[PDB]
Parts: sequence; structure tokens; C-alpha cells
Amino acid sequence: ATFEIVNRCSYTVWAAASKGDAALDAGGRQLNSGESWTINVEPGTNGGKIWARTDCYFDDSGSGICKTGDCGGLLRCKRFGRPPTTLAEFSLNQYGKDYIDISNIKGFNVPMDFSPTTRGCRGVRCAADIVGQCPAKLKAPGGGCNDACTVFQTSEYCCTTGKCGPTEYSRFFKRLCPDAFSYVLDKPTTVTCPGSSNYRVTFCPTA
Repeated sequence: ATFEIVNRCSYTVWAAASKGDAALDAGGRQLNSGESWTINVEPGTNGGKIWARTDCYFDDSGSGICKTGDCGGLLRCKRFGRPPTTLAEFSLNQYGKDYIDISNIKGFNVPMDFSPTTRGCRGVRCAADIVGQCPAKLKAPGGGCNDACTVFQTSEYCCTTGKCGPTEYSRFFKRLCPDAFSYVLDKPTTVTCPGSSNYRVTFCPTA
């Protein structure tokens, strides 16, 4: 499957793509404002994620740091990124269908649209100004709006036992972005697409 990753933000981002134990395609790349990078993701990929990283520095070997979304200091991510990270999440070719969502469970750094470029389903978007509106206790000094699990490390926020409810913090993310997951047991906002759809992830889709 192809995923065109487009940076419509006014700032550079370093796109990242991983399934947690491996890179997807090259795993990461710089995208200056306006650039587009198309990756290929193997059919059947389960638990894939794409995200933006901000304010990164890499040396000539691809090693460095980002303030949001760092994946073990690599340009080419093999592993998921450090919160806060708005997440485009997908599982492809799962019993004949693809499944996509956006999640704020690991916080928010950059606004996002995640849409099919092929027939048969709708996109999802979280493009509100969550960083600007972030509750004071969730603001990341490093940049972005942390989720409450990251900040407070409680069973309730992290849904450790599987029985957690919404919270004042999850409700903030849900108010700003109804169409993204705000906590682990949120009412799902997953979209079912035809198996082997192709997609576009756009950072800063609006404004």
C-alpha cells in the first residue's frame, strides 16, 4: 500500500513510520514545509503508525534527537516515538479489510488528516489547536500536549487493568478532536476501508 505523507505545516517535520518492532519503508524522512514523501507499506501490516517529529537534529549517520516523537534518536525509525505524538494508526488486510484511526492516547504534537486516496471509506482528522489549548498540567516543556498517562502514570489514565473511564484530561482531547481516540477505552473512531486501500497523511491540513 502507498501512503503519501504531506507536510502542509509552515515548519519542517520529520515523518516517521513504524510497526513498533520494525520500520515501515525507510522509517523516517525530513519533510520541509510543502514536501510530500510516498512510502510503501507491506500488505498485512498490523499495528502500523505514522507520526510527525518536530525540532530534530541528526548527524550524517542519521543519529540525533527530536523534541517530539523521537524514536531512539534515529532519523530512520524502527520503533515508536516518544510522546507527545499525534498518531495515524492502521492495520491493513485484516480479514479482507483495512482499519484506520487517529489517536491522541500518546498525546498530540502536530495536527493531522488521515484519509484514503482510493474508494470506499472516509478519512479522519484531528486538526484543532490542541497544543495552544492544552491544559497547563499536560503541556510538554519539550513541546506538544502530553496525554495524562504519560504525565501521571496511573492505572486510570493508562487503562492498565482494562476498566478505565473517561477523565477530565481525555475529555479535553475528545472535545477538541471528536474523531480521534482520547483514551484506551474510548468509543472507537476506527474507519473500515476496503482491503489494500491507499492513503494520504497530511500534517497541518487546515489553516
